Amino acid sequence: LDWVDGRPAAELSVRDRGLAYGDGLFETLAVRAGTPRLLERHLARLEEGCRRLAIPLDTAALRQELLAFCAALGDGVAKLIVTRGEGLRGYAPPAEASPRRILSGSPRPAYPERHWQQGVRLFACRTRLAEQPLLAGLKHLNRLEQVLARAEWSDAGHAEGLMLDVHERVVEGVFSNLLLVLDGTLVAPDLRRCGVAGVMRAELLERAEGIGVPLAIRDVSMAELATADEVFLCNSQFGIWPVRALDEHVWPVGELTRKLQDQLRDDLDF
Amino acid sequence: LDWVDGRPAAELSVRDRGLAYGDGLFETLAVRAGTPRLLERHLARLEEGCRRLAIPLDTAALRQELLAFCAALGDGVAKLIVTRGEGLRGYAPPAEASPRRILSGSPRPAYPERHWQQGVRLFACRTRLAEQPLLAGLKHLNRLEQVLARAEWSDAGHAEGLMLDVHERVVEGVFSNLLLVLDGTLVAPDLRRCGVAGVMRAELLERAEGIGVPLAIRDVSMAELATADEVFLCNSQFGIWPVRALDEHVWPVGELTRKLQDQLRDDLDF
Ligand SMILES: *Cc1c(COP(=O)(O)O)cnc(C)c1O
Ligand SMILES: *Cc1c(COP(=O)(O)O)cnc(C)c1O
Ligand SMILES: [Cl-]
Ligand SMILES: [Cl-]
Ligand SMILES: [Cl-]
Repeated sequence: LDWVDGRPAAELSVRDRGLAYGDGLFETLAVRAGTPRLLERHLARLEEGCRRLAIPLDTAALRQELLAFCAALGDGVAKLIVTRGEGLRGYAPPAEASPRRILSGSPRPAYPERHWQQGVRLFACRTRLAEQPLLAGLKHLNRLEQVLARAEWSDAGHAEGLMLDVHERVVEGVFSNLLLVLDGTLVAPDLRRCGVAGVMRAELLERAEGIGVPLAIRDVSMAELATADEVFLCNSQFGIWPVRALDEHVWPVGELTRKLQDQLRDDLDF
Repeated sequence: LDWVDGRPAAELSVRDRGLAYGDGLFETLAVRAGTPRLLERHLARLEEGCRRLAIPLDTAALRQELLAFCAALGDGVAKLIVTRGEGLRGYAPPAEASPRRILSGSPRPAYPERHWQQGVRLFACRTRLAEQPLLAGLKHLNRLEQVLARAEWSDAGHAEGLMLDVHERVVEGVFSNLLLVLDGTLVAPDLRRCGVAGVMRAELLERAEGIGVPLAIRDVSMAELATADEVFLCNSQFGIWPVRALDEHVWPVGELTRKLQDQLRDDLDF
């Protein structure tokens, strides 16, 4: 399945701004029984990106179109890309821009359950996240940093990689967020300089507060990570992977990590 | 005129990685008398981008295809985008990717001669350039910082905007490079952390060195900019615009500036 602007289409104009400048946003939605999981959260992040990038998307008409696409897809993944649309001259956002809405469907990808069960080893990526507060948190199309980090390893012994910012602060994975427990306190790295504010990160923070777990969003150092009670990665496709190792560091699978897995599995079928 | 992979075509797959992640490079070439101006500088930049991003482009063949496209165009602008090509999974560059080669032709941009003759006033952009040494200097497709900066003004009284880095260093324009002259030295801001290494900037550094002007590449502060003897912007399309003002700062059109304009006029059809 591929749609452009709500009609079957597998191609778009070579003059699109999504292609020219990565001038756009994306969401990757798990689909079950014709409907997207965690729909509200995916929509909330897309809408906030459209606000901050001033892309005149009608997010209300989009929810309809997306719902119809997911019903046609039935089961798997729906990737939505919104671009600012056709480019006139150069960088200037055009005045009367019409955003392109591209929907592409795929099968559930093959995330191994053993990563959820036994946990994973992170690759210590050397590619750093640049600090850019105007784009921080948004799931925009400028993803060359993730492409470069992903390319640093190709083996099966590492399921994800650790991305630090240019001050070596601990930020996130290559395609997932990282959270850690420091004193029975659940700590999420602050994403106001770089990173992607994950839908699962937002979901788990709210669920942990629901159960009385003390939270903090703040800067986290490498030294703090090495001494953490437990560590895990999350995203809206695999849910939670406990982190067991990073270079010489090891961590056991933690109690809070297991409690949240059990909540995600029973409540939402992760 | 629009070609994809050397064949007339106005569309590309919605699954392309240039659209998904801005996983690619571009060159905007001025076409004069049936040929791309500064062709070897554009291809050197594109080649070095392909090396640093590991995009397996046959640059020798691309040269032939570009030459044929520019002869068909005759005069105007040929924009080349090269993308890593079709996207199988997520961020990982695919194993056996075939890059896409997109060529689009346009009329010359319409620039007032007054900008060349008398110079321009710069807008003082608030958008900063983040520091990412892996991407620095390359004319890659992750250009949302240029989109946001260009969005800061829409009036005809500012021809360009000055972009600083996140530590307030003077780096470049939104779509052109900045150079200064101090006590007879042509000084270029250092582009090792961010910015695009312009083909006109490279041309002018080599021209100035060729006539015995000493060069320096280094970090430039706002205070140093303010006390420069001459300031100008440069790019492959407009050539050179003397910088006459930035907020309250004022500069005359300088002697080395006008010498280099005369070279561009006499030697490169400007
Ligand atoms: C999507 C993404 C995340 C987190 O995603 P969710 O699926 O929204 O929880 C984290 N990092 C990067 C780089 C991403 O692209
Ligand atoms: C292209 C570009 C330049 C300079 O370009 P040339 O045309 O190569 O001389 C400077 N800055 C940005 C952001 C650019 O895109
Ligand atoms: Cl081919
Ligand atoms: Cl003025
Ligand atoms: Cl610092």
